[PDB]
Amino acid sequence: GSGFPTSEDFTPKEGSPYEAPVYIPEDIPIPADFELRESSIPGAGLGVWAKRKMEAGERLGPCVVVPRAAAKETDFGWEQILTDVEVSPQEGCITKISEDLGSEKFCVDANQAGAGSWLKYIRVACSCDDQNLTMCQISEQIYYKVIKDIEPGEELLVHVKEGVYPLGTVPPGLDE
Repeated sequence: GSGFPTSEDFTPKEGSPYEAPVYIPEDIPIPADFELRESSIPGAGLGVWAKRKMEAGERLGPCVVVPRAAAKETDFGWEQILTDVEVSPQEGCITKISEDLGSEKFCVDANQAGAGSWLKYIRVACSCDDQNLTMCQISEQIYYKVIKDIEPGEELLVHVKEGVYPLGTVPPGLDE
């Protein structure tokens, strides 16, 4: 039986009988400014707690760096952001290199660690007095934009939704 050391007869433990404990072997890379942990807070659920503070104008990332023609499902809070031919002229927008935030002149902890799935954990604020959550959609990629300063110990960042995605914060009749 998978999940427990059975030790009954000469039954080969085939097929990789593995089960995920409290600490998952995935271990998704996250920015050091935020901690990912299972902590069910009544009214929200699980989220990534900022162990550090932020001041108004901050944005959580990276989530996804997926361009226009990167095969989007259908809608994530608009209708279809792939409404522009991504020709991408090779006379300007190329970026074959990547600026690394290392020990040169980069006292910024960004574009280093962060698969992106870490940002889908943050949910709607437990209380309407704690509303400080807004979704940002730029360059056809997803970011969580914070409203005002964050104090270490509260994660309120979500795409406001009252159905699935669209009518939550965007007009369901965009561009008429």
